[PDB]
Amino acid sequence: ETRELQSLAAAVVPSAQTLKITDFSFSDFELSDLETALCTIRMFTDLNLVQNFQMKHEVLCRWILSVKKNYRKNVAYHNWRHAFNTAQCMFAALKAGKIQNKLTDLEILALLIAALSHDLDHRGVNNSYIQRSEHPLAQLYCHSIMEHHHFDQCLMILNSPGNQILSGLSIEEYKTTLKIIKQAILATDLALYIKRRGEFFELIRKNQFNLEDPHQKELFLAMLMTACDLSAITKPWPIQQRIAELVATEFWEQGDLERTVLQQQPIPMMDRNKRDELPKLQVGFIDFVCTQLYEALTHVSEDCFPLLDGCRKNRQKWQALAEQ
Ligand SMILES: CCCc1nn(C)c2c(=O)[nH]c(-c3cc(S(=O)(=O)N4CCN(C)CC4)ccc3OCC)nc12
Ligand SMILES: [Mg+2]
Ligand SMILES: [Zn+2]
Repeated sequence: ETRELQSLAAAVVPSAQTLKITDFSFSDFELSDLETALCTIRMFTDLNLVQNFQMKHEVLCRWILSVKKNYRKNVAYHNWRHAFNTAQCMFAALKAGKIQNKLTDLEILALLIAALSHDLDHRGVNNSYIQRSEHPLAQLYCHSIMEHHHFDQCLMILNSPGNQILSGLSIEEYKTTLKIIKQAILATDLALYIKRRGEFFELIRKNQFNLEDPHQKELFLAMLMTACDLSAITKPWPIQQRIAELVATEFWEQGDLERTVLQQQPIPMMDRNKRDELPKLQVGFIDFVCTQLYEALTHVSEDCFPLLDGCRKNRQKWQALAEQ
């Protein structure tokens, strides 16, 4: 622990190119926990966030390890690896996808922090499950229960001694940054994505999209977050297939809880008896949620196409299995 920290602060950080983190095709699967922390340091560095905000090396390392530790290893999918991947998709969206110079430094700082923080202390279970099972977290919060908890955890970490990576900021810049972080985290609630999609899609469709407008900037950021959150849907096939079983593992565990705690029939997505239905379900997922989103991000930035390409290729593959 104090040893993992001394390991990390002493290590050489390889370049962005050596670590492959500018590729939309990036895979974490064969990296050690230590190597993922190294990648993260690089991400903060090449977005000019260490330089622009006076982050001490030792402090960023301690924060990165604090985050990593507050994810739950026993949770099939919503653990550190997902948080890390989400951040890597953000980093590629900013660098390879060229979103970077459409945003301010404060926004980028917020997004990257948010990407790594957005699922902190997840329990492998829904908002619905949390609500209906009367879990304590649903007395503190009445909408986006999990997402509000994730932000609270994030805030709690940014403010614990030795971990204050935002300390270089003025009271004004700090308040601004937290506000963006909160909105970014809240935006990773699929319900709120569905709720605001249509406005974003009409803006694109009528060629009225414009980042100069404060309201549209906010919207775009929310969309970006969803794009990164769902990004495993865009990876090469060996990766996507592997990641899908993890997500399914996580759902099936929830279905168990729903059968015993709530006494209801879990929905196919969530029933292990219909393990057979996974392909068809993934196709449905892609069609209803993902493709339209990556189609739009590609209108915002030509260079984000590889995300939509990846998504369409995974659709073909799942559809092939859906007919056996
Ligand atoms: C909170 C988890 C979001 C998510 N991440 N990832 C990687 C996936 C995924 O691969 N599949 C699904 C998924 C979504 C639907 S859904 O789009 O049909 N579902 C319908 C109802 N809405 C409200 C939510 C999504 C159905 C099946 C799924 O996976 C089974 C392996 N969700 C996620
Ligand atoms: Mg989430
Ligand atoms: Zn997530």
